[PDB]
Amino acid sequence: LRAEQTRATIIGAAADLFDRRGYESTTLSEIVAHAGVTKGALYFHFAAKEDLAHAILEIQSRTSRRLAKDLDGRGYSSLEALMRLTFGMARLCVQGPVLRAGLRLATAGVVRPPLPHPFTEWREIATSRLLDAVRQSDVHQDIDVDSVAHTLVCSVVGTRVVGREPRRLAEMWYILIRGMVPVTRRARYVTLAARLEQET
Amino acid sequence: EQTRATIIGAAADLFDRRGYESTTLSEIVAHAGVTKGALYFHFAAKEDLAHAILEIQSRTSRRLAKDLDYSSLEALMRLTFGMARLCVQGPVLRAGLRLATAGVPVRLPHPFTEWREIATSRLLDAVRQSDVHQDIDVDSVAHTLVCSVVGTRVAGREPRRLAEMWYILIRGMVPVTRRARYVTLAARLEQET
Amino acid sequence: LRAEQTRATIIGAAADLFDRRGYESTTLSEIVAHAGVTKGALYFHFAAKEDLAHAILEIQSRTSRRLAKDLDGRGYSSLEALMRLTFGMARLCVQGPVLRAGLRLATAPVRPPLPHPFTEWREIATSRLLDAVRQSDVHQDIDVDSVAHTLVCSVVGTREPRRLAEMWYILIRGMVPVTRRARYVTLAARLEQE
Amino acid sequence: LRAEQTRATIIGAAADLFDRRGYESTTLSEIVAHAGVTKGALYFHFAAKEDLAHAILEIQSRTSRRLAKDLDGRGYSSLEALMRLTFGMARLCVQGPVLRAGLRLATAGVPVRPPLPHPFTEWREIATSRLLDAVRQSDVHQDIDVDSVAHTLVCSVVGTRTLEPAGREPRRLAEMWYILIRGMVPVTRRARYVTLAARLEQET
DNA sequence: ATACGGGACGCCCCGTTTAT
DNA sequence: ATAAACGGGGCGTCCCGTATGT
Repeated sequence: LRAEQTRATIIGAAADLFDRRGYESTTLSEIVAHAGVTKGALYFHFAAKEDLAHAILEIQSRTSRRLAKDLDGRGYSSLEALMRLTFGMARLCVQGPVLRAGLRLATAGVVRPPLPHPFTEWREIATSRLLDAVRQSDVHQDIDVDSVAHTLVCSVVGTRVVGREPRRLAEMWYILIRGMVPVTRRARYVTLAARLEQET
Repeated sequence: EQTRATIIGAAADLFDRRGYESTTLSEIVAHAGVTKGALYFHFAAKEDLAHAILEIQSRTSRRLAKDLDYSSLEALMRLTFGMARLCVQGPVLRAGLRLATAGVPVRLPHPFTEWREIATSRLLDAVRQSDVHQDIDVDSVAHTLVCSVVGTRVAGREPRRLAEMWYILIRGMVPVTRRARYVTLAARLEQET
Repeated sequence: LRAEQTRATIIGAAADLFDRRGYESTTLSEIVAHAGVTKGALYFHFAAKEDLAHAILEIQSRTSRRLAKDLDGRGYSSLEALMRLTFGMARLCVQGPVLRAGLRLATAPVRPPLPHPFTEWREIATSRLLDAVRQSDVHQDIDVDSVAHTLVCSVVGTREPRRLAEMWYILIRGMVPVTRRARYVTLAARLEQE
Repeated sequence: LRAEQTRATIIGAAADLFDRRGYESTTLSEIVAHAGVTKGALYFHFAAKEDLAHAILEIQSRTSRRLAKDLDGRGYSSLEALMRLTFGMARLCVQGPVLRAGLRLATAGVPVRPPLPHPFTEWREIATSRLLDAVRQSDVHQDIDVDSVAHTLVCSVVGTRTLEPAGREPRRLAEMWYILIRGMVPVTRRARYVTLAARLEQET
């Protein structure tokens, strides 16, 4: 209402700090200052402050699945999905901090079910989208699919990536494509990555 | 001192488990046997424990790097594997990454742009000596190597992870011939458990 | 209002929480929570948290009267009336959730004019005691107070009429001329819920 | 150290406040204001503010049988002890706000933590004992229902009153005694007490 | 009278120096 | 390495009035 307008602002302003400072070290009032609200306006929306943690993870674990849908019957090859998908994730990290923050909160456990825990969400989404891309040839039917997925996930996670980071993800792809996709396929994809990094 | 190791050992445990920011002195002092005054006399402030943990790491980092004697790519390969073996060998070193993950306050060099700088030096030397193709881009590779060595957890699949990732690096990076040694090498370092 | 039913039931849960949690130990959160009522419903009815404490003392003192002026409706002896009352009043607090609270808030800020219940009570026992002296049931020599301090804790320092009778026994024995102790004691005995 | 000074001061401060204004309704800030200490000085000595109440209750229950003790060495018996024994507590009530807050805490909420020495089933005891021994000294009547009188006694001892002006406190108890004698005491020797009360009023 | 927003503190307790 | 004291917020939440889109 005026309610969501605020409720959002808050998460906004919280996700900014949480990303730049940590759950732990962001003052519950450095938030209510930086979102221009009041303790009690905040309170209506968030009683505890892992009510913020939680609703910030909430969004990430959601809008991930919302991109996983936004490109299927969009006519894409298995890999091309999973790849473009990650530039999608990378898309928003770059613009507005909610996601930026959600990543940083996946070192909190400030994890209680049916909360996402946002890694199986991705392992499984890639352990699948890969285990599928070894179908349309496109991979190598010799590879340990599971092991690559486990990698991909931090590979993604980065280090000042833990930007300029779409850029990084781009290279990461390259390093991974070369020596995962067969000789010929490397075409479609290297170009795919460079173009994905250009605009995403 | 002995008690000085004791305060850190306790501090590092509680840190890597509860986090720095929410580990209180009371609890460190508590879970250490040492008095509060004892604590403060050894270190000036809560952060100084955080410093002195980064110290152990950043130190014994190079203490392992001291074991260059060896293919530039091999040291670097093995360096990984050893480093990972350690980040389990007690809290101290493990808690070092934990403090790195969080808001690092430093000064010490810098936490990862030590590591990444190392990765590069080795890789540059590998390229200097044919083991790695000239027109890979080292830093792109340094970086990704520096990250990927977090995996996902940040629990037996650990060499079982590097090994596998090293392969992917080898497959695009190294010459086609020299490629083989380095793989059976990675298989073998995985067999240090 | 017909839909005062709410205000009845707001005070209902309000009163119960007070004599269990306490006054401020009890929060609006839990009152409306308990009540089965919106905050806003409560604020339309009462103005502020004290207004509920206030609303309660009122319900109490409006039974001090309501019940005192219905004993001296009968043909009663003043000193009889007086003890009659010290049993009625102490029987309500035995089972009234709304007056238990009345007590609990008396012990722990009463809005004027309302006279702090205790002094209300003492000047009533006085009133009646002084009457019974004129009737000659109580000796003409004893300092009327004595009074209401006695009879309060008898709940507060938590079957109990048996203790309330007990104290009459002691009182009657010292103030009521020797002749007339008969009646009152037998009556005090009789006044046990029965 | 003269931590004990502050430590004690705080409890003065707290008891004075706890007495005038209730437990619930006194702030740890009004307390630090009053004892002139800093929040962390108060914290050293008391973590929770229940500690501050439980330590006051203690300092009160302990202070009472220190009067069950001192009032022996055949310093009377049964009624005579019991009688001045009360007057003594009422004597400290009159100055030490710590004792005042003592009762103020029994009536309101006395919070959790082991054990909380319940100040009443304490007194029912000390009294039923002391009284039920003046049956054994025909200072009472064989007929008098001892346990009924203890509950009565303790009850009226608390009185209510500031609901009524402090210092008129042993004054009350004086009357309350008077009324109880008569009711309970052999005619033959009510004397001994009526004097022991009205003199004993101004001095305990 | 609903939802929403508003401040105000209360308590806890935490990371530290003086008395030493 | 003391025991005692120190301020300084953190979070929670409480008791309330201005806008209110069910």
